[PDB]
Amino acid sequence: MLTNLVAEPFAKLEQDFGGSIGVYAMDTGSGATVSYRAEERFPLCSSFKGFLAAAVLARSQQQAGLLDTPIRYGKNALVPWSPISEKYLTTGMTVAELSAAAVQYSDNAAANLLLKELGGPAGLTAFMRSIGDTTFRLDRWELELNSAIPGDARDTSSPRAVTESLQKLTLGSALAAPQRQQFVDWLKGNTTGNHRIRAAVPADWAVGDKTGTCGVYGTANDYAVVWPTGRAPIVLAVYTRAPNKDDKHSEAVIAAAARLALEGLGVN
Ligand SMILES: O=C(c1cccc(C(F)(F)F)c1)N1C[C@@H](c2nnn[nH]2)c2ccccc21
Repeated sequence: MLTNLVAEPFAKLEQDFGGSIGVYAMDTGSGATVSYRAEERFPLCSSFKGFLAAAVLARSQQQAGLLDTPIRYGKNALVPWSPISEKYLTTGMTVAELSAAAVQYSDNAAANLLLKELGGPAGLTAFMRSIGDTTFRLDRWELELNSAIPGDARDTSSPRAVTESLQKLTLGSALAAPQRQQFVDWLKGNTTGNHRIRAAVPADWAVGDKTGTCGVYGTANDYAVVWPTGRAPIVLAVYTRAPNKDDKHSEAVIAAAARLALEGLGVN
């Protein structure tokens, strides 16, 4: 009955935001879920970079030494918003450093370099299929994947699919034991999400998260694995979009939807 408990709060929040909010939250030590537009497609924006790092980790379980491989790249690999890879242009970075850069700073050149190693957007989509995710699709590279065009299913997933895949990758069996904790650690070190899901959780909770911000169509998001102290983890995804290209995204709307979700689950 949790979903019904939050139906009207969510609807009014999305009315004042002026767009659509999609939320899926899951209590793993209870089974409880909260859903609002959880099956609708939303643009992933940079939030695909979390799964990108997971796909790299998965591949590292077969290709020994993959994480320490040095990757050298030219100025032409640089793309707007590559704050980490800009600084190692003259030296190269390892696959693990690119992965951490993609997760924790949304580094765009790092994301494209890793996508190339994985076989492009189809390679990443393939990895997500391999863990049971039939919704996720990545179709383009940075920065074209951010167009967030209304009705366009390219480079989208659903809040529900994002949460289910995140749970499999951070808490379940989709990744081997060291890779899973490495993924968690990268998510925990994220620097871009202080005003989204992290803003809605108590200071003593551990949090790993990945953000996405398309820059257009009021489209922005965050997904997170959240550890209440001494309790079982909560996994959740908050995705927004709006009808007009010039509509602005709201970090506060995302934090508000996270808090609503956690209160709906009864654990806030
Ligand atoms: O251009 C930006 C950026 C940089 C600084 C400040 C801001 C502000 F506007 F917030 F102040 C935005 N970024 C930030 C980064 C991101 N990752 N997840 N959300 N945004 C990202 C990913 C892909 C393309 C561009 C970008």
